[PDB]
Amino acid sequence: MRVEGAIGKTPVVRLAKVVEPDMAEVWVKLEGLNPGGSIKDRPAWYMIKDAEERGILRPGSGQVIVEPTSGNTGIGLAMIAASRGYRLILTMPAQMSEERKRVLKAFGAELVLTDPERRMLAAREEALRLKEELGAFMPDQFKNPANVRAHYETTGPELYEALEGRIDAFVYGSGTGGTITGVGRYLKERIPHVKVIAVEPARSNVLSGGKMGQHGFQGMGPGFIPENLDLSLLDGVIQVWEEDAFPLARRLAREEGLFLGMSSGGIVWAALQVARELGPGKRVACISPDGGWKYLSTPLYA
Amino acid sequence: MRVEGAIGKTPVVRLAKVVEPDMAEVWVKLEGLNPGGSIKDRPAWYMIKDAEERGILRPGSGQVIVEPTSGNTGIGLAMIAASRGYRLILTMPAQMSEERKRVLKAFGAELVLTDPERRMLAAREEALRLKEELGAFMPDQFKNPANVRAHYETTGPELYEALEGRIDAFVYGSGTGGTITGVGRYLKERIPHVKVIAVEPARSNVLSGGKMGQHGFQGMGPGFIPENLDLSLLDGVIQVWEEDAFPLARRLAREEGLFLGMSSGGIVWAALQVARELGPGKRVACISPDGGWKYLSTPLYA
Ligand SMILES: *Cc1c(COP(=O)(O)O)cnc(C)c1O
Ligand SMILES: *Cc1c(COP(=O)(O)O)cnc(C)c1O
Repeated sequence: MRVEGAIGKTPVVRLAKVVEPDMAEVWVKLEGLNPGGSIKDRPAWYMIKDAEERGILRPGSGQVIVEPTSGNTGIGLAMIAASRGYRLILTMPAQMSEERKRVLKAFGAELVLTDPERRMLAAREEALRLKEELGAFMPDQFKNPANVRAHYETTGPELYEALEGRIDAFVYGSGTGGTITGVGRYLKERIPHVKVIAVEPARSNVLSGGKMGQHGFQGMGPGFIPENLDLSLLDGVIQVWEEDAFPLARRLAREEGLFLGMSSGGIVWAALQVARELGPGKRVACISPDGGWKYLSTPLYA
Repeated sequence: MRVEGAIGKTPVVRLAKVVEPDMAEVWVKLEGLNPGGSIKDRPAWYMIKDAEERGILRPGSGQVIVEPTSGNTGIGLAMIAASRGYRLILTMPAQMSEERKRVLKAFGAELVLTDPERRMLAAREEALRLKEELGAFMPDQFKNPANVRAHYETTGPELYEALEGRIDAFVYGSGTGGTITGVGRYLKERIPHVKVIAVEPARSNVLSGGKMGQHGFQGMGPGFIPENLDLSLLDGVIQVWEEDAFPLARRLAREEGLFLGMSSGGIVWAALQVARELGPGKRVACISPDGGWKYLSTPLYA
């Protein structure tokens, strides 16, 4: 098989030190163990495979794929494009870190650096311009239903099976909305009482009725409500602060041997809050989007 | 389960672009998908578990473990020590990169920086001094048979099973010798004709009768013959140059979607040479010790 075949089937671990006796069990699915280093491997593969199934793409064609991202989705798309023979162009603000650019270029992605002042807007604009000029395929991660489908068909079933259908609450820090929608729907169809709780940065708390803002939870909290997020599934929203999440992420690494990413610290912090509310005997499940490997040069581990 | 339970059961992928039609199949087992980021998770866990079984250690005791390493074994040991409640002290030359120190400290390992001029010798000396002063447990990765056992009991069986017992040659870049000895023995006991080929840096070619020297294949080629390496198992030794291995590693990332480490480039390069020799129909298996994540600030991906 090829690298795309190695995506998924990730393990789930039960926290034992950062939890307290009055809390429900807390289980964390480790998506950083994917070949691309994050949970985004799943929607990256699904969006490309879906495009192949629909006839938009054919592998080994050299066809162009373009997406305005420099994050985990960019890494996942680059990995798949490399394996299946597609030309990938990623647009992103020019103030992008050298480290991240090196990872993307390692996979052969072409990078187009856009106006640092216009931020994400300029990146989106260039991706649209390229899509039109080249007749390229744009995954469109925030609106593509195949993103949600990836989680409804793989992540959800895996989580449900591993925890033997015993889940009282599912907690996740939403980015594109694909994971919480896909997993959330899968669980709610089988567990009548399960609660689906979204997590977002207090500094960019739009789901809570607040306002967008800069924050340090890379990968989550886009500052807007994506089309792939089904709000009707949510039973609540927990706002998290880096001041609380980062120290917790460090505890996870030193006390549980779980070296996770920035968003994982926020997600697990929220999961613990839910665990205290539900109490002993109950089970809270959450997902770690990625490991700490890409963040050694950030406040989390610096 | 805990993080140590998530070690192993790694996938194997078949190369499709860097290979040529006149070559045997080339399969690569991805050990970078382990929770600690490398194949060393296996011997790290086995050496600690073996010590617990023998009564040297008891988990959650706070007992001290000391080892002269700053590499993947250090990361693996730190992860396990964090999860099972041991105090880990790692000794290493003071010229250690900040990046690596950050990973080790993230897991809670205590670092003792030794004389930069005495290199590894000073690190070994301090570990021995601490072992004596504190009555600590020193895994002793180059001589501990539990290292070999990890691969004889897990890595080998996994590789054999995944390739349905059809393996004509096993190729690996030796460090402590545990992997090639453990996997090699497992395969030779079942495949009468299988060849076990060791790989080492041409710049530190001691297995080839040459001399030790500085090289860039982090994790392999220790410059000496470790006690854990069973020379009687070897059917040959291939010397590799960074000049050849690094460009190949970049091709693997851009053409196969396999973002691997420095030693993987050397190991796969050698595997391709063996594949050309065996020809079509045959099957060559090798292992990628780790991914490219820890090497973005090295000549390989810089
Ligand atoms: C993508 C991502 C998320 C959010 O997952 P979605 O399915 O997009 O909601 C969270 N953290 C990180 C690090 C991510 O890359
Ligand atoms: C440990 C290691 C090796 C060698 O494996 P051994 O079982 O110790 O021979 C090769 N490459 C890397 C990156 C390693 O960490």
